[PDB]
Amino acid sequence: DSSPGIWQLDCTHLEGKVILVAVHVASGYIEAEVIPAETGQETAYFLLKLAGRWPVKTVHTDNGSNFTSTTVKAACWWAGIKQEFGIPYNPGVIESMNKELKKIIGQVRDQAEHLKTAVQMAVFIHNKKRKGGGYSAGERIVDIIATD
Ligand SMILES: O=C(O)c1sccc1-n1cccc1
Ligand SMILES: O=C(O)c1sccc1-n1cccc1
Repeated sequence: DSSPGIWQLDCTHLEGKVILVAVHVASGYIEAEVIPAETGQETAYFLLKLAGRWPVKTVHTDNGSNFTSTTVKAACWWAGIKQEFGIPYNPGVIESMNKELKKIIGQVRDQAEHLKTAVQMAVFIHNKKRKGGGYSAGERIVDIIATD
């Protein structure tokens, strides 16, 4: 829950659509997108995209069955990603950040036609505008990774 290579991926639902949320656990930085279907294929695609942008070493999820997809495992394999086992399940920080992201989405929803755009507005607010040495999550992730 503190190595700089750990990301957590989960799905949540809004307006009948699926939002995939990835959290960089050490910093609190978020990546999220609306995806057309809650599937292993979309999970795998997202992992490939994420790993090309950030150094992804291990991945966790609050729904372990997500990672039983052979397409997910192939994306893993190709990108050199392993599964994270040092984070126990809380039947939660990451769950709460997901709930906070949904709150931000609601606050900006009427400023965009499509949910996908509101989600990106909320990610921007979460990573860049929120501050909590009073840096943003975007500042924290780059500092953590650069130091590593
Ligand atoms: O998409 C699939 O066909 C399979 S099969 C085993 C797990 C998954 N999955 C679905 C959502 C996230 C992962
Ligand atoms: O208003 C919209 O629905 C779209 S669609 C693509 C970008 C935007 N947007 C949102 C804020 C500023 C621009």
